[PDB]
Amino acid sequence: GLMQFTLPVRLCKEIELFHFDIGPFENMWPGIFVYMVHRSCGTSCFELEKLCRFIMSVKKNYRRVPYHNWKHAVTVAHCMYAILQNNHTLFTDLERKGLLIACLCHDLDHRGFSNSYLQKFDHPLAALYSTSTMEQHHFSQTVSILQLEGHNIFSTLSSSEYEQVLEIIRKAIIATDLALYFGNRKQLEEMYQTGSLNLNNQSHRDRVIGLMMTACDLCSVTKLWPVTKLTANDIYAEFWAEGDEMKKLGIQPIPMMDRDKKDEVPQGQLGFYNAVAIPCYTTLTQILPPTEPLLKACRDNLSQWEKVIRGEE
Ligand SMILES: [C]N1[N][C]C(C(=O)[N][C]C2=N[C][C]O2)=C1C(=O)[N]C1=NC2=N([C]C(C3=[C][C]=[C][C]=[C]3)=N2)[C]=[C]1
Ligand SMILES: [Mg+2]
Ligand SMILES: [Zn+2]
Repeated sequence: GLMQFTLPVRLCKEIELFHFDIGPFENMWPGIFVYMVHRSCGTSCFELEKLCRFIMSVKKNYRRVPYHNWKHAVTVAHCMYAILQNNHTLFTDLERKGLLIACLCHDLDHRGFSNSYLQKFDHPLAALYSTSTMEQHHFSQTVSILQLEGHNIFSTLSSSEYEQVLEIIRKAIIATDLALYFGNRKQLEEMYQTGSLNLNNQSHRDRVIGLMMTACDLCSVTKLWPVTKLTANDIYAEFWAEGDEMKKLGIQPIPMMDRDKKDEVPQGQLGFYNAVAIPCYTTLTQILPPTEPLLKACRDNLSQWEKVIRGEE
């Protein structure tokens, strides 16, 4: 019980900041996550034997795809850790528990193809789950891993606490479907402006956790420019593979997925930053003021893409 994970000094300091990169040493990523659980949650939150077994089985169920891989999972959990650590008193013990686990599991068994491609391929998952196809799959994979012998990290919760945390996880993972983000953010926008936003209202908390999940999910745009720029190559390697697979079904893909249109990536990143990323981190910062560093880094990266376009890089 007296066994802390500890990190080298540079990581011990940098892990607290929103723009932390977890590094290229895959074998340190489980320890980093357990470190983040122990500080966010407590050393008592999980049996270490059970947590370590859960983590290794989650790792094994991410695939070797360029972007939606085990690295993304730990990265997305770290951004949640940093939100939770900058908003100590806003979240319950059950929420702190659920959200780190939700972020770690949120893209389980991703194949590097969007919901649209699954529907166009007529994949069996698109028959089983008509909307939020992959996300319903990610949550399905999370429940399966929780039910493997020795992997039930929530075994010590009361029945009703267990139903509540699985409900926090289901809604957190469903919320990573960016098709749902547009409406969720607009409703949060209205609610904050008219002053109806109430964090004692569960339906409002659920909306706020949704936006946190989108923010953590998109957090590649909140890193230092060298990280954002090199992660962009990984995001596009998937998009362009999906484009290729569209052309093999006889469908012209959108330009974002057509490798023949790589030239326009800079203007494509602007659109994304203006239509999704900035609105996301703006409303997050209005609801949760200590998350302002994510909006600041997002805007620094917008200004870097503006420089790429002007030929200065
Ligand atoms: C979903 N998602 N997630 C994440 C992302 C990113 O992306 N994010 C970002 C990042 N950074 C780093 C990493 O990641 C996204 C998107 O969507 N994006 C996007 N992109 C693009 N668009 C368009 C384009 C184009 C390209 C080319 C041509 C034309 C057009 N591109 C839209 C959207
Ligand atoms: Mg996803
Ligand atoms: Zn994701």
